[PDB]
Amino acid sequence: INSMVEGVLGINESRQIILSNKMANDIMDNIDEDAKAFLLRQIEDTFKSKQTEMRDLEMNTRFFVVTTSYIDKIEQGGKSGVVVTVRDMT
Amino acid sequence: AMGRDSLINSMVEGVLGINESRQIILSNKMANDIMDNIDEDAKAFLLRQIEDTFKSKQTEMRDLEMNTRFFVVTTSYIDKIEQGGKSGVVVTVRDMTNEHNLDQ
Repeated sequence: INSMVEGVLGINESRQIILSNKMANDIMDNIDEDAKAFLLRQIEDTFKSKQTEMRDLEMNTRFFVVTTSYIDKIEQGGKSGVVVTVRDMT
Repeated sequence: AMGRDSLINSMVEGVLGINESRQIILSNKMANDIMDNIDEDAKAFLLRQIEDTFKSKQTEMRDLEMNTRFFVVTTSYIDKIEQGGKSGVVVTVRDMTNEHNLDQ
């Protein structure tokens, strides 16, 4: 876990997390409710747009670039979803 | 006319999920397109980056040319990518040729 590791989450149509790495777990435990709501909004937009959304989530003293991409194809445990990647730019 | 999306340039990254068995367990259409059109050397470079990520267990970023276009590939390690317990790598591929304006 470093600012050089990206946070990754996979989320299915049911809004269940079906995969995550340590860095995503860490990011989620260390961000506030406003940032979480911003993230949720971006995820919801990606389900709708069905394309890639890329947004800055500027914190106080921290700066993340959040990418969310729509996935139509999942082997087991999902039909569709969104893959979230979070890069700490600071 | 003007609509809700007039100011949006519709961008798409390629996404692949790969388990311990080196099987693709998830993908989007753009990644499918990449894979259907990829040369053998580019495929080996992609595979190599994935292999390096299984080893490093952190995020790798590399430039990859495919059919003259400039891609940036990011690969990140996932300790448990599926419910059965396999680790994996999430691959995201960004088209930088599309980012640029040289085709105008």
